[PDB]
Amino acid sequence: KKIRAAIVGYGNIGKFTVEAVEAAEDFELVGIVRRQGAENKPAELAPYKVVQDIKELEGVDVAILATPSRSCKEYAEKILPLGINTVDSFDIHTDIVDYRSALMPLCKEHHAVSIISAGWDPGSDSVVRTLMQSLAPKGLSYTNFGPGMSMGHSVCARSKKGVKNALSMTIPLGEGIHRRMVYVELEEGATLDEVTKEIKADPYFAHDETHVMAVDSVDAVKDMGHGVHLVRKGVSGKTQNQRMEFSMSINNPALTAQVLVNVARASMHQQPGCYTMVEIPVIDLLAGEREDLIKALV
Amino acid sequence: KKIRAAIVGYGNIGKFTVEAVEAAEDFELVGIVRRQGAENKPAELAPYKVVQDIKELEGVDVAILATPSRSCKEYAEKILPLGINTVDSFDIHTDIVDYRSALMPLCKEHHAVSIISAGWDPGSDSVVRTLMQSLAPKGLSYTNFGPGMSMGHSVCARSKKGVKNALSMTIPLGEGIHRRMVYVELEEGATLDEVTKEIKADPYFAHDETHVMAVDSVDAVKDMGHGVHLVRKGVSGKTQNQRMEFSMSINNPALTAQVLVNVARASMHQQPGCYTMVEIPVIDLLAGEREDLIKALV
Repeated sequence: KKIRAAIVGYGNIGKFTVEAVEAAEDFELVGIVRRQGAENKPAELAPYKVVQDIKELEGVDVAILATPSRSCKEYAEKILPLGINTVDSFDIHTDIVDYRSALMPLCKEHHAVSIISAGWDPGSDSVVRTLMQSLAPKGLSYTNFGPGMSMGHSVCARSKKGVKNALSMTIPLGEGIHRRMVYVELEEGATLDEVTKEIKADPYFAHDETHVMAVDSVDAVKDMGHGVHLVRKGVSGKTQNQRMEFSMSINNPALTAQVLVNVARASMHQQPGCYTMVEIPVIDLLAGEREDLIKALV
Repeated sequence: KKIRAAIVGYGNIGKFTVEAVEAAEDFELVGIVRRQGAENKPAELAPYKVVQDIKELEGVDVAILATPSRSCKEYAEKILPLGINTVDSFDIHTDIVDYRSALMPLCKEHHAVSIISAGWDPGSDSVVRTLMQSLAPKGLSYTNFGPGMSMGHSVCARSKKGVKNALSMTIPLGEGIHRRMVYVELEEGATLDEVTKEIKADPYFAHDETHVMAVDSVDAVKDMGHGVHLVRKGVSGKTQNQRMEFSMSINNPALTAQVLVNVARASMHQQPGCYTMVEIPVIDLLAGEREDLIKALV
């Protein structure tokens, strides 16, 4: 009956994934997999087994990979041979086709399911974007992110000479165009002008309107709040000017965690293989009998 | 290669379905099925065979039912035994579970696919609504329709003593609450007060803020423009106040036709059985190979 889930990683996504699994009545949290295992166990993991390797856990249906994107394929290729399903929020848009092709034969060989790139973008937004395209298959779509923190752009800014700490905000200016507001703590003896020239030189910033401000504390300006505005204007049949929009004001990691739990659930109801979320019936994302959910939602 | 589609019915949906099939490069319009056949063939149906029964058409992969909702099950139960797939926009929310259970065994017996209730509501909106629920499975969803014409409420108003012609507008007041603006041509010797009391007495109007106005012409106030605002406010895991919204300003019949063509396409890629759109991967709604579509949209 209840789905037996393991969480691999305890970054922000991992913490919010525990909360998402705890809140889902149709789930059992078997344990959390950390490199450091049970050592210095956080207070909120008291009730759960914490281990160094997933083999130390018993009867795992699905592994939720709360790991960095660069680590997703490695952990998947290692957990699939155990006859265990994997879900991840792998967020490098350019690598998604290759990541899917790689896992596909491995997934089939081991009669197991991998659902990749299942955050809100990629993931949830990917579904809405695909539906919107279908409603008017001629015309233009735009994905407008924020205001919110960009982990990618934040890490990139942190890595530059003179930067002790950095937060990069993504701001939507519409039609897929973004403004970047970078807030930096300066390392002793570095100037704002130097750090600014170094940040704006990087491809991640050089093609976007970028503002770099110095601050006493980066932590004092952090907020996990984020958003999207998906816009489509186009043609149904030959009927012009069909307009549709989708928007979110959400907690970024909290939502990603909830979608990961949803695809963990969905993975139990697919034929073996690797899937993106646009290949998953949305009803499989929810708990309950198909008929009760169709009455409620269709 | 190209999908061979028949259109059953040539009301407004039927006209817009021809345009949607014409615009889809991966489709071939075999013919249109009218009660009256080819008899008074409209100018825009010149290039196409028009017949009284679908048996007169050859090599039909899928029948698009542009029929009234009360006629959908009848036409489906008659076209499935021919080994032909059916798609429809059956829009009676209360009957959808029973309509699905009825076709399921018939669909399986004849190795064929039925996709039911595939307009924008039910249908397209049903998908978004289901995704939004998944993003925050605790909290409240609302479906807010219009401004636009209600076929149901318009027919209901037309049927009342004193009403020569009627148009009922649906207006969204938020949180699933609607205002109804009914415009009537009065029959000889009937008063606004009489017609008003008769309209507001009907369950379709008695629980909604309703305004009835007299007009010289109902046709002079008609517009096929319609819309929706889907709202969800709820919890991801234990993280409160997750907000998301989906909106459309669309041509009503034009959109329904395009979704019907999309599920006609989707029906070619499912195991035999009856499906609502929340049971269909959104990628099957679009033309092209999965990899090209995943690169573009995920």
